[PDB]
Amino acid sequence: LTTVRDACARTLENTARTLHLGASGTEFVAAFRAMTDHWGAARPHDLPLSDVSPDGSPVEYAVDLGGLAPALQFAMEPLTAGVPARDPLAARAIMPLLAGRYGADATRWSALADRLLPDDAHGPHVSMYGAEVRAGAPIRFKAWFYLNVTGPDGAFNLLYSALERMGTTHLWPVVQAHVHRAGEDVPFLLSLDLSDDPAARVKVYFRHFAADVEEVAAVLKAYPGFEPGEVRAFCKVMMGGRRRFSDQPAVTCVSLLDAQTFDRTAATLYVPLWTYAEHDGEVRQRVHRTLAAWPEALYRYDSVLAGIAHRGLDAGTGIHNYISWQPGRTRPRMKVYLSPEMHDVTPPPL
Repeated sequence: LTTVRDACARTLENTARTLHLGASGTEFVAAFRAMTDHWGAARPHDLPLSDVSPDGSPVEYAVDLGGLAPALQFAMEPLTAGVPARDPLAARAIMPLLAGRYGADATRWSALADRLLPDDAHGPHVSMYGAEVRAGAPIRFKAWFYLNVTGPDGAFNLLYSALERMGTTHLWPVVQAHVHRAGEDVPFLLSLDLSDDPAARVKVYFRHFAADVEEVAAVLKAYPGFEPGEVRAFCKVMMGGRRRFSDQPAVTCVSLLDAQTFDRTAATLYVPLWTYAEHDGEVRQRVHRTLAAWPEALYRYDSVLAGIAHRGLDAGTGIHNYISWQPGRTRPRMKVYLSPEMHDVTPPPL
C-alpha cells in the first residue's frame, strides 16, 4: 500500500545513509520530496510509465563508483495519475518550485520552455528533472528537455534554436564536430544545470545507433582523456566481450562549454547494461572486474546495489540501467545508474 513518492523517498534515504551523506543527505531527501510531492498518493500502477528508466520506473538512482566523498543523484519525471506523460503541466510547475524554494536559476529554463515544453509535444515524454549532492556541498538541480518535441527530423533545428535563445550559438561548432555518423549520431536530450554558479553547464546527449565499439571510441577520441584503448576496454568488459552495440545504442553526453575550453573534461560515455547480459548478477560481475583495483569502491557499489535491489540479481536484468565513463585527474570517474523496478510484479502460479 506504499505510495510511489514514499517508497522512493525511503530508498533514497537508505542510500544516503549507506553513503554517510549526513545532513547533506537529509536535505537531499527533502528536496526529492519537494520534487515528487505532486505524484500524490499514486501507487506504481497508478502512474504513467516513465522514460526515466527502461523498465518504466519514474526514478533512477546514480552513485559515484570511485573517490572519497561519493555523489548521489536521482532523476525523475513530472507525472500525474491519469494524465499522459507528454502533458507539460507537471514539468512547468517544477521550475518555479525549485527557483522559489532552493534558489535554482530559471533564466535559461524559461528561455527554452516555451518551445521545448509545448502544449502538444510530438513525442511520448517532455521532461525529466534531477538533483545531486555530495557530503558538505550544496544540492545541484538539473532539467532535461527532449529534442523530439517537434518530431524526429527537428532535433538539430530545435537544438540550434535553443542555443540561440540562450545566447550561446557560439557553442554550435561543438555540436557539428561531434557529428560523425550523420543520421546515426543524433542529439536527443538537452540538459540544463539549474544554477547560476560558474560550474553550471548545458549538455547535449547523443545516440550512437548501430555502432561498434571502435567507432564509438572515434567519436570520443577528440575529447581530452578519451584514450581509445581505455574506452574500448571499458565497453568490452561492461558488454561481456561484445564488440558492437547491436540493439541498445551507446550514448554520449557533451558539455558544450567544456568541449570548447580546456580546464574541464567535456564528454561522458554511457554504456547500457540491461540488454547485453543474462541477468544483473552477470552485470555485477563485470563491475567487479572493472573496479578490481579499488576494493573500497566495490564495497560501496555492493552496498548501494543491495539497498536498491529487491530480488535476486540472477533472476534477470532490469536493475542496472547504465554505467558511465569520464576521464579523471588520476583515474576515470565512473557512475552506475540503477532502477527500483517499480512496476515489476510476480503473480503466484496459476
